[PDB]
Amino acid sequence: SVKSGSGPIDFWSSHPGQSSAAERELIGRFQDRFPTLSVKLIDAGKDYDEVAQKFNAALIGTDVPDVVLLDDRWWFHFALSGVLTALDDLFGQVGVDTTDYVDSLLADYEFNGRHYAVPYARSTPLFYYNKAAWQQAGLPDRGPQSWSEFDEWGPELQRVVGAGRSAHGWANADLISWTFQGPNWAFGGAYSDKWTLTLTEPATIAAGNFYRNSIHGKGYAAVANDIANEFATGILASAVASTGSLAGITASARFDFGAAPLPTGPDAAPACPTGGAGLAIPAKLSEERKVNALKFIAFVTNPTNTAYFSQQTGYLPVRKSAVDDASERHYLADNPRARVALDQLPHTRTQDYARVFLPGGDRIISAGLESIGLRGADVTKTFTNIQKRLQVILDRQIMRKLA
Repeated sequence: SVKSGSGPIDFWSSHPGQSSAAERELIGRFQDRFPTLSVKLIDAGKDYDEVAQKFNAALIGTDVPDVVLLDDRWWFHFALSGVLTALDDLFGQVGVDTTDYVDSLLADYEFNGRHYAVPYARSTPLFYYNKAAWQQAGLPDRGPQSWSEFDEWGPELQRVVGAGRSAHGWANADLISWTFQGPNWAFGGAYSDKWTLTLTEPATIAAGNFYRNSIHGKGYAAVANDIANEFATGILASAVASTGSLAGITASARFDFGAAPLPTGPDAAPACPTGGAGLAIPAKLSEERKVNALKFIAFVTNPTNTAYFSQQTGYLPVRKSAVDDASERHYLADNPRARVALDQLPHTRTQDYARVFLPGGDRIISAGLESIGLRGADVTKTFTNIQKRLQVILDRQIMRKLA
């Protein structure tokens, strides 16, 4: 009934950020430290969706991975189905320094007081801005302090970029439910409060109208297809995009640009989500194999190793004390925008259940936001329709399984 025996630890990864070389290096370091264990790096897919399907298929038998890379949406799907190990007892047995993981990044995998993965390849949104546009618009050299301040800046930025360009680009349906989460929170909205959907609450509708008005009424914003590229080529004076896009923008931009944390809510309330993927251990392993799997996961996400992974890939270090790593200190001093991304980590918030735990919630919310953005759909009508659809899916797929 379970995967037992002494075969190598099977690590299923999609090699996010083209990271197979970095992963092989981490495996080498692991095998040096644990000379009785070996790890097999398996190319389990080109992306997180493919890894999830490969895992799903493997679940019929015992050729499951020992360690599997699951994204922000897929981990709960599997945890709820009972096929992942709750890690807390193992954390304490192996002596994992859990308080040294970035608070939000570990909390991302918590449900009902139990943790089902460890953060591995993590990102957040970041506010990118064109300094030449900022200067022409007479703005201070910083990101906006609030979304409402930015909205005031917008029309002047639109004047200075000219025809066929925009002051701000919003992501399209591939990322907008992720990036809009921040401004929604900043305005007191949310997609949900735990399992209770809140798309139709007044603060959320107001945030939706802020977004709609930026594109239509005032018009300084646009929906961007390839947002990182539209920013880097100068079509957009600013954009919220992933920290994962920082290296690409740096390599492509032929103008001076800044990176800023997203505006907070009132009293510096966190208004920035996290994103990416973590490492989980399937439930159908023998106890011995689970222990070995956690030794691997804990090792490759230790302070030295997460710093290394970050330097190689552009993902963020998942340990608080990685800032004290010598190589990391050097890296941060050479790369101040990497430091902006780092410094935002204590000011992040776990994602709304409607996006990450509710099947397709990210895609359905994104489609609605894209409809508001591209077609000027009404916010109240759109959010109301979406909430009804999400409620049906939540009650049919998730709520019964929670008993």
